[PDB]
Amino acid sequence: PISQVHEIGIKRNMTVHFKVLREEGPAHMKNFITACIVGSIVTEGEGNGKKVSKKRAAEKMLVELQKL
Repeated sequence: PISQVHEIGIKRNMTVHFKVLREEGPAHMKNFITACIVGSIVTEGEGNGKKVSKKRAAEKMLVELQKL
C-alpha cells in the first residue's frame, strides 16, 4: 500500500510520506489514523487496526488523488 503511493505520489509529484500518529477512535474501535503526506498537503486515513492503518492511510491517499 505504501510502495504503491510512493510509486505514483513521487512518479508524478505528490510527496508520499506515511506516518502513523494515532492508535484509536472516538470511544470504541481500534482505528489508527495514519497520516500520509501527498504533494504539499497531508492526507491521513484511519485504518481499522494496527497493521491496517498503513493500507487504509495509503488507499485513502491514492484513492484521494487517483480517482479525481
